[PDB]
Amino acid sequence: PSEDFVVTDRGGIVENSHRVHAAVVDAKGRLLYALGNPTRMTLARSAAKPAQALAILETEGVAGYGFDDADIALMCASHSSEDRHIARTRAMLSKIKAEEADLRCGGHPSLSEMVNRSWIKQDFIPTAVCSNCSGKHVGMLAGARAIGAGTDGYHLPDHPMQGRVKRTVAELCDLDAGDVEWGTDGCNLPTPAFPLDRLGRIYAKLASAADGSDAGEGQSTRCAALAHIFRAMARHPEMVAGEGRYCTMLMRAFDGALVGKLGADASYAIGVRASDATRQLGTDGALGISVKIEDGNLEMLYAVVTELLERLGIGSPDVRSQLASFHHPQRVNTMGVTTGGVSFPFKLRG
Amino acid sequence: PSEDFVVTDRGGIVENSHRVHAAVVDAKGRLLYALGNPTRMTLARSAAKPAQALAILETEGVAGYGFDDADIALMCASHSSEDRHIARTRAMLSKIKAEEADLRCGGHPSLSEMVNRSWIKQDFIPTAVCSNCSGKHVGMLAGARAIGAGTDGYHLPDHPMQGRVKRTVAELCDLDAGDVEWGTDGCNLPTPAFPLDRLGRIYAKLASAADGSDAGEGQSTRCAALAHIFRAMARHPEMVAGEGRYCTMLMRAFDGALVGKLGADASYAIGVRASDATRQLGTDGALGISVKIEDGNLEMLYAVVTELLERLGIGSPDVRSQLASFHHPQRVNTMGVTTGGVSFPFKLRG
Ligand SMILES: [Zn+2]
Ligand SMILES: [Zn+2]
Repeated sequence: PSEDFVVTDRGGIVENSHRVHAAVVDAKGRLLYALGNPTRMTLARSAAKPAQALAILETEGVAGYGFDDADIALMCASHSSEDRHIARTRAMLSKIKAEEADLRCGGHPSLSEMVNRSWIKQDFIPTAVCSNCSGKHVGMLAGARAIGAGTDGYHLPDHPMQGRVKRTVAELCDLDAGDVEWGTDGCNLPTPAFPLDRLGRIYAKLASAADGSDAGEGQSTRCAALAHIFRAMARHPEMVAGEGRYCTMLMRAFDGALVGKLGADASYAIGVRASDATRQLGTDGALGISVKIEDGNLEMLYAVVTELLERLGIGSPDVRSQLASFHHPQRVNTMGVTTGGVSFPFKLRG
Repeated sequence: PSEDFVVTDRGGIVENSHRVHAAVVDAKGRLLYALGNPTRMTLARSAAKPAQALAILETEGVAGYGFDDADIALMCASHSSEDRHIARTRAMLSKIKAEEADLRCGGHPSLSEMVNRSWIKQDFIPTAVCSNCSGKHVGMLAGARAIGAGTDGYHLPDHPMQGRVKRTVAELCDLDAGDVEWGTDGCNLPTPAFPLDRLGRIYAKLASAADGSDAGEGQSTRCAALAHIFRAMARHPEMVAGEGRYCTMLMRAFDGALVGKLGADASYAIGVRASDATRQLGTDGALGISVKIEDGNLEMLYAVVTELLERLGIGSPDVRSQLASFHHPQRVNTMGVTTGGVSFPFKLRG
């Protein structure tokens, strides 16, 4: 096994070290570059949300509800529970004539410290429409209603909406169903685990579909729906996360060149449209990147993901400098003195 | 290298894994048991506070200020900034005729979520007197004043109070000065790094001194002051951390049998008085334990420390059941469904 780490220091003395796993793949999933174990069996968590949004959009009758691109971005979101996220959740419930009591997700403290601070100040108790996954849950309810399934158990494995998700995830990964494992997420849905490179593969396919659409190429229904998802995420990145959030700031900086999505417990996935940068990396099409920090540290994840974009030449120094606060996280003590930093003793291998 | 981990799962699928280092030492620092690398060079951070309290108590003239056992517990503390912590900081400043403006530490969000909630509700901005290190800083101010040194720079490495700290830390570790490295902490004091087993050695010497004092043995002023520090921490565990904090709950459960202290970025140190448990572990005196979680995760630290006490037979099932919430942290989702767990595949070696 390779020894790929992100390391924090205090005055040059090792504080913490964190093992890094990464895969960089082409549009067919061929491995181009790796850190750590690029095939590590990994819980995709919320980084599977674009695959789940594809299952929702490929459910016949869902188009009749009139979900717009910001609604689709919400289906793809781990949102901050800003007022705009909660309002959009309730508007999406209205489009399908369902209620908050139909949701099978629960409230939680906001993923945004600033939102959560304002909640704590007002003694706000979050409810199901406040879930960071509320968009995905409304989409799954929409799919259940559309096929005339019945809604009470839309979240259970035996429900056709979860059968459709499970098949769709295996298909995008190019895996047999038995090579995908399932647990239960914080939002109370089935959540998949598969080799980390296949999370890269999903995002390479999303960006590849965007390339095919933009170029006016004939597309399958699946390619057209993947291109729609890419467009929705890139056009409404504030729905995918929120103000100050990595995914939002990343996708704003890149202005359509890529989409990126957080997985809880420090996974990350990026889908990169074909560019001079992807060609210099040795592929003629789109690219996928997937990352896992073995110990689950989010601050380290955003630092490593930003470092990998710099290493791979994706964007310009100017575009990437919008993410400087995440790339080289502040180590300023209570008296304003910088006490250390973050280092990246890992080596991309081809 | 040994492969000693604590692991979290979702539905039996690996989520995160965390590398554990631990040393179990006798009263002289002889290694009895280990996990990972027991000599890992480690920033002791707040777990060095008892060594710093010894430097303070050994400073000529400090005895004249009349610091009591709760004051000494606060010198040893990473407190929650409860009102009683702030009050005792102010009382200690008054004993040395100093003001809050003399402190060279800064305010920070409370180490207690409940305290920080009350602060957020009242728009409270924490100041120097609120620092989790405020007791250590008052003690260092006391030392500087007591020997007629300048007070303005009591926190600077060239100040005689910090020369006393540096020498004292190396002496308790049985190390030459050059074998201890120094950085700057969050509170803006010099902070040491030394092999992890020597953190265990410090706490074994604390517990050994307590045993010597209790038995009415003639003691040096250093051994008597180590005994006093142990007794202060054991008698005032609420000063060392606060309500609901691991160190307070651990030391209350053990009712004098041991002292325990958190280091920032997930170190831990325990000093165990001679007992039936220490004798079953193959030593005739007191014992020291030191732990580091390589990636810095606090929840995993408390889980591991509790599991290690169970494996070492320290306490009874009844004593250790007070720590159940830390030993096997809850993995219950937003809908009340248990989605995962914490496992300890590490193996103690002799
Ligand atoms: Zn979810
Ligand atoms: Zn401190």
